[PDB]
Amino acid sequence: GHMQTEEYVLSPLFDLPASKEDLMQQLQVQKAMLESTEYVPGSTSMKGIIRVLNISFEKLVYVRMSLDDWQTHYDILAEYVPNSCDGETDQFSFKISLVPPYQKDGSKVEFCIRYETSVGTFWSNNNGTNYTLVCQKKE
Repeated sequence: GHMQTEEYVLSPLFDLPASKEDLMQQLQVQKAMLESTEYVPGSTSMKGIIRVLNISFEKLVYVRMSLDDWQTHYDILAEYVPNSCDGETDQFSFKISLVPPYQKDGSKVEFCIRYETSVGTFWSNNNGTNYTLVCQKKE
């Protein structure tokens, strides 16, 4: 959680696991959350890694985005990173649509994770500042 790198990174205005403590404290509520966002070098997309808390083998990690008020959602079924789960938490990744190095006007994209498990559907949804990314590079 919290990939800080001096390179092309998206400008986020939401909550991300800053420390393992902060991670755990939020992960008891909203079990499925994003770790960080990374651009794809040479590809018109961005990839994010979502960390979910293994509470159910039958787990679903759906990434839904909207640049809209949420009248629409692409539903991306995230791809589980093989063997990432070490008993407690799993890691999934997904690719998103185009980003800043290709279109940097503040395109917008708010995504949320729908974690459907045997023990409930955990929505990773926040104060509005969900996974709100403003399509612009760091520097």
